Amino acid sequence: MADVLSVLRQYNIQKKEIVVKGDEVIFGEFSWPKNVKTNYVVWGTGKEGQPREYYTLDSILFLLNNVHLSHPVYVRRAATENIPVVRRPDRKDLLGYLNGEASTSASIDRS
Repeated sequence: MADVLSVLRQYNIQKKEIVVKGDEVIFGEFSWPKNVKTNYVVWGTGKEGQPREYYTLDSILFLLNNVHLSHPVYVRRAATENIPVVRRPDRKDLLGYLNGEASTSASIDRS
């Protein structure tokens, strides 16, 4: 298996069933907690030697499952659910990666 975000991308591209049970997100045999950190850097972080920060799986999955909402409505929904938001400058790039428009991102740190 690759990293969790790459697995999420694979499942999304194939439209394979993803199971959310409690705080687990399940991809076939594999499971991660909702709060696992992905390798996608949050816009605005990692400047001037300061730490990079990363979106959680929950944050990314919540965006993916709510792509039909306008970004402003999505921001409000995310607040209601207490799930951190994907920042607007990351939205198009992250969704394009998840949908297989791209196979990497300048925001993904992956050795």
